Amino acid sequence: EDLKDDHDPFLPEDHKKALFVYQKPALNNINFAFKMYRQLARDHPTENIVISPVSISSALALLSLGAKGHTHSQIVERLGYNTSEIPEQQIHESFHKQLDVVDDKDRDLEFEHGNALFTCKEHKIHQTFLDDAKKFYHSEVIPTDFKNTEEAKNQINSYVEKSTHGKITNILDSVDQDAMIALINFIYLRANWQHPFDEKLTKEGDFHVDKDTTVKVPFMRRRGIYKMAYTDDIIMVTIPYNGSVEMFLAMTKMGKLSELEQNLNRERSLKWREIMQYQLIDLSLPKLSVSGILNLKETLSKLGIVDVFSNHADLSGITDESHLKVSKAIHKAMMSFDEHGEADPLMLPPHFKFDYPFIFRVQDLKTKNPLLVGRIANPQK
Ligand SMILES: C=CC1=C(C)/C(=C/c2[nH]c(/C=C3N=C(/C=C4\NC(=O)C(C)=C4C=C)C(C)=C\3CCC(=O)O)c(CCC(=O)O)c2C)NC1=O
Repeated sequence: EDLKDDHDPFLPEDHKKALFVYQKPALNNINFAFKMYRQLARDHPTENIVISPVSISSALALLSLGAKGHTHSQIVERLGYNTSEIPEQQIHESFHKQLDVVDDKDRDLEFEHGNALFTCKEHKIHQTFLDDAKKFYHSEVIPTDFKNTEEAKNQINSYVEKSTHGKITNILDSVDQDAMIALINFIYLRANWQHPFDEKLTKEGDFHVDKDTTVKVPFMRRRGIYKMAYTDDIIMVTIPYNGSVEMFLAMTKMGKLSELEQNLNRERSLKWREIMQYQLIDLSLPKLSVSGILNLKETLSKLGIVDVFSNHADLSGITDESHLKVSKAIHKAMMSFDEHGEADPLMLPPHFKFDYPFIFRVQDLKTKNPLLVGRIANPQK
């Protein structure tokens, strides 16, 4: 052992970690995210998609607190929960914990979230629903007058503006004068890179919207070690944020993204997780500020959640109005990419440039819940 060094000086950093342990609520929310995104990707073929699956699941679980009978059990089941395995109050506790761990400010996270139910002023909301909506979901039930449509538009939008600190200024264009309950759910996420980008290295480049459409956007560029994988047909990278959150990105050749989106599930995700390795790469990301607005009635109905939006909804846990139903259900999510949320290598590293339509997934590493997923089809909205 006449070795020049007592340890191999070329060996890269060790990156082993313990096995990801999952709680059953997180697994249900993860599988619901896949189911919902695949359908959304079918129904909106060309646009940007930005949704928070855990926040949609949370809003419906809150709605189930005010539901009874088949209306209640259908929501719980279609969210992926089996009440023969999980007591119902552990579901509400799990969504409560997710709010607390994200709102923990010793955690460095720029994740603003909000959920509110706007109801008719002339009807009294049950106190037990008011109590649990505030306790478990930090959600307000706000009286409104929908017969005067224009004040509700300004009021709902101003509420969203206030709770997002002006980041989401508009969520509702108009509301029917016969509305009973309006579910309003919104998310803003700014990527707070664990390793920020240098603004000096940001350059304008081509983003290819489709086989014949190209737009000019600023591209951030950084050289570093990232967990990655690539073939001739796909590249994928995991980018850590601060505060125990990681963003996964995947990109295919032009026009093949749909083939990827319609094949996503957890089992295939875990297989790719084992293939990916930490490698030195050049990473190019478009500067970006993209929005997605979701009509939750049409989307959730295709997923089997129908009663709560129907003329036979049993929402007597909220109010004793005869035919109370959720008339409007909106989910708006915003995501922003900016810069701040050395000798030459022997070989030029592979350049992971995301200048083609790509999909993204933001995951809370403490809970494993999907905080945000979607598709960047055009970083210019
Ligand atoms: C068929 C190919 C296929 C690929 C390439 C794939 C990749 C993939 N998905 C993952 C996780 C994940 N992927 C998602 C979800 C999504 N992923 C998205 O990019 C989008 C838009 C969604 C939409 C719902 C979720 C929820 C996880 C976490 C799964 C878990 O931790 O159990 C990971 C792990 C990332 C990491 O550990 O750092 C990879 C590699 N998934 C697949 O099924």
